Amino acid sequence: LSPEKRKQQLLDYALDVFARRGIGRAGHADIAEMANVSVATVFNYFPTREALVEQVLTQVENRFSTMLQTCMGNPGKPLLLRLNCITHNLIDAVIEQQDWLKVWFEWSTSIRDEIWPQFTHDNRKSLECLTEMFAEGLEKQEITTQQPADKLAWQLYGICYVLYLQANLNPDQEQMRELADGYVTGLLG
Amino acid sequence: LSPEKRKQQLLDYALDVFARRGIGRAGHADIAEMANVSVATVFNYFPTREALVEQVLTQVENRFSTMLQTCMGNPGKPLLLRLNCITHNLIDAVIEQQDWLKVWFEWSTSIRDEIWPQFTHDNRKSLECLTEMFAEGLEKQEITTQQPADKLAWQLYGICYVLYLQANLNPDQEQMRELADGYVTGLLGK
Repeated sequence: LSPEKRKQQLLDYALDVFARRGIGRAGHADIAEMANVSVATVFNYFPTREALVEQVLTQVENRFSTMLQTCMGNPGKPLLLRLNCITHNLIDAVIEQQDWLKVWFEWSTSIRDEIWPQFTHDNRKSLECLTEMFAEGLEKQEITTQQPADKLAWQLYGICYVLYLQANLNPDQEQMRELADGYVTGLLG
Repeated sequence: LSPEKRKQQLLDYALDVFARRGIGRAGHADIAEMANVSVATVFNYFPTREALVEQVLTQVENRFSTMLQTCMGNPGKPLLLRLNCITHNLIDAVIEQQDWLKVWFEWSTSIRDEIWPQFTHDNRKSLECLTEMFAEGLEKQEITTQQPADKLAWQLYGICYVLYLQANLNPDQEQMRELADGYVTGLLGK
């Protein structure tokens, strides 16, 4: 197996067990058993337990930010369509039980762990991405300026959190999209 | 000392290590060392690791529901004061580095096992509490009926999550209360 082949297999499996058991709970030996490789092989690719954790979380952040940027579409895409894209993709990601989204949200509440500084720093770009989208909407009179764009971004973040919990409770696309459209309509008003 | 006090001491130690290392990241041997008791003593009160985890999370939920209940106050309390109470007590708990609140939010995103079924079941009473609060505010025209009371309750929960994150970033009560009042002011127009 080529080295790029192998590294992505190990990262996949590490993300998988993180989603099932929690961030950073599985050892290199556990990853080795899932990949049917020696423990030394995993250490060759990730010299420390912490190096594997940060590289999995970097991939999780990239999945999150790529989802948002894809929803931004081309310039001039209406704020409403961007917001519906974000909520509908979040809902569908819960329905498919995507590992990265489960790990992202667990990362967000790992306050006391060495990984939380990575969460708050690495995800500034997504906060700024959402802030720019609301600021654009402000400029185009698609939403009022009663709240600063950054506060609207945080508000949307909280909506994504409750949608995430509600969709895990009830992974029904139609019912969940009705809830999400209600939140977005209220946010836009 | 007495058995119910000894068991409470073990639960408190388990909550401490759960907050530091993560839910379920301490065995009975670790708790025994923390409490200066035999390992058999811990198994006498908690026959399994799952029993200890479940009972710590029950205590965590009790703290959350108690905080909401005391914010509800007397039957006539205005919605604004109830909402300000919840957000201000949440911010204060972050400033105090309260173990129960850290574990509560970690629990909320630990979609696994029977611990997450325990999260959704045990906190249903808090969702109902918040729903009744908004329904009462609707009946007294403290907030419009554009959205159902249950949807406002969920919205406030998202506000609490973002306030929790922002307060852990910046502890300043003054700045954090201004942020919280901004979210509550916004919610009350919606």
